[PDB]
Amino acid sequence: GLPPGPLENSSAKLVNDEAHPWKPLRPGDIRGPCPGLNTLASHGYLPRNGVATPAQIINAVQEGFNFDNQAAIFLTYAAHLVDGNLITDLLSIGRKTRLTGPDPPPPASVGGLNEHGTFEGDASMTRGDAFFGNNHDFNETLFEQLVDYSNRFGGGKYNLTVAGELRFKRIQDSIATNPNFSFVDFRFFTAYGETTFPANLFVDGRRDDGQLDMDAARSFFQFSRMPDDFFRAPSPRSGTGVEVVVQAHPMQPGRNVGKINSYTVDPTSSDFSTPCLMYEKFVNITVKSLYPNPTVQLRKALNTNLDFLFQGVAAGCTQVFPYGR
Ligand code: HEM
Ligand SMILES: *[C@@H]1O[C@H](CO)[C@@H](O)[C@H](O)[C@H]1NC(C)=O
Ligand SMILES: *[C@@H]1O[C@H](CO)[C@@H](O)[C@H](O)[C@H]1NC(C)=O
Ligand SMILES: *[C@@H]1O[C@H](CO)[C@@H](O)[C@H](O)[C@H]1NC(C)=O
Ligand SMILES: *[C@@H]1O[C@H](CO)[C@@H](O)[C@H](O)[C@H]1NC(C)=O
Ligand SMILES: CCCCCCCCCCCC(=O)O
Ligand SMILES: [Cl-]
Ligand SMILES: [Mg+2]
Repeated sequence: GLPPGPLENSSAKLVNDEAHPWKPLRPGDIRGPCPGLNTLASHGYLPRNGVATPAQIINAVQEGFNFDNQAAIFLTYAAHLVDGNLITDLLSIGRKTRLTGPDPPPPASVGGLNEHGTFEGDASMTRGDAFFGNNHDFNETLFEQLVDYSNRFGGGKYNLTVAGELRFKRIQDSIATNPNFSFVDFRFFTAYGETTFPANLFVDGRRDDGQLDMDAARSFFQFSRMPDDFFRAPSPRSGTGVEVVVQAHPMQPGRNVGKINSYTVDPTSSDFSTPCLMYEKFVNITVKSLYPNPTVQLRKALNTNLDFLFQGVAAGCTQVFPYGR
């Protein structure tokens, strides 16, 4: 189905309402590394089992949180291309599931958002690095570090100053302890934007002050649960203020090279100076690696989802076509 268009009405409104109550997980219900999608599934903005179409995810992030249309399109189709089933049009917001339908041939994993190295990656704020054995569950120690950073840099609240310090701390902990730490291309970009999302989207829209309290923070990050009477943001947004996060501790894209404390800059990586390159490498290297010589139906589905992806790409970039036209 087509990418949904922006909200007709983007006002702050109650999204924790009678039609979208929080429910606990049933057996089979999938939650993953994204507290946003997790919250939308747990309020029934997405199917509660955590398996959804791209169109469902786009409508959910807009309606539930006032995520802006362009960000919603780019992030949803990028995740779907690398983690979703392109024939069934279904994506797991967590673990690999037979509910996404019959798999394509390898090396495509259709591993859901839990799949490491595709969308999900290292130096997450409240989830551990995949090397430490779990890239998706809420982590109490990490969240207590977010609370500590909120006390030290945010006067008890999560804000872009806290994002700046914590983003860097998580990178330096991954450099120190994960010999397989990877911080290049797609992850380098998403890792910065994600640290703004709590300040931009988890703050009650009647305040919209970019100061997230630790009760609300815990309710989203741990329980996938809106605060009682939660109002979504009063206007569409996603990553606004990411510039403050980068400016706090500017980092070059790089990786550990099989050892802790071996962070090596990758000159082949995109950075914030080459945003078009990040899109080109994502489509030409990542997507094409998972589907090197696709069958005619898969090729059609790929081309359709790549067109959709390109709608989410900022103007100034040229569309790349790994399967032709
Ligand atoms: C647009 C569709 C979305 C997709 C496909 C998506 C996907 C993801 C994925 C796969 C991650 C895990 C990356 C990682 O940390 O390793 C992530 C992280 C995150 N997402 Fe989403 N997301 C979406 C929208 C949103 C929205 C609307 C919000 C907030 C309302 C949000 C908030 C977050 C936050 C805070 C994290 C970081 C969690 C952490 O580091 O502990 N995302 N997202
Ligand atoms: C838009 O939504 C707001 C909040 O729910 C509501 O009060 C208002 O009547 C709506 N206005 C339009 C233009 O539909
Ligand atoms: C959570 O994170 C900490 C440190 O980052 C780690 O030591 C721990 O093994 C993780 N998992 C649990 C179950 O706390
Ligand atoms: C975060 O909170 C601290 C303490 O209240 C404040 O000094 C800082 O200006 C805030 N930053 C932002 C971006 O709101
Ligand atoms: C991707 O492939 C296209 C040709 O299909 C090429 O124009 C483009 O420069 C490549 N982008 C990079 C280097 O990833
Ligand atoms: C999922 C993380 C991405 C969220 C926001 C990314 C920031 C927008 C892209 C670059 C911004 C800029 O260079 O002006
Ligand atoms: Cl929008
Ligand atoms: Mg991660």
